Amino acid sequence: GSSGSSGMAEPVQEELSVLAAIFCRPHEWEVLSRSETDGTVFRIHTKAEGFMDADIPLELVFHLPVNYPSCLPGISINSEQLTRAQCVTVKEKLLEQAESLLSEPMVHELVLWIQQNLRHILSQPETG
Repeated sequence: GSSGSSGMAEPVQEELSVLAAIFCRPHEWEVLSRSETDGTVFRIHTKAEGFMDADIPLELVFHLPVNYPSCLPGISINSEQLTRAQCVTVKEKLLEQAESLLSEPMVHELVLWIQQNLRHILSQPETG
């Protein structure tokens, strides 16, 4: 067991642990710094089915503030392949979606979401 009793949060906790199962990898699942109330910040690397049966390196950094879910999580998209604009586009979407996924665990979904709707989001020709 553990020393004492630490219950930072019921949902926030389960949502964090439950995730350690999907990845269950020390390389795929990495948490920079996590606190009880001060907040919880972790950066996990994920890979999608690319566009041609290939795996593209994606950087999804989800942050759980003290207001959350009240407040939206801090997402940061960054790919060594994609450009500075593309990465920005991917995020914009994630954030927009998160809104509707408020008061709910959007850290797990957002992932399985972009992993599939990757080529879709990337295919967004803007006027200008």
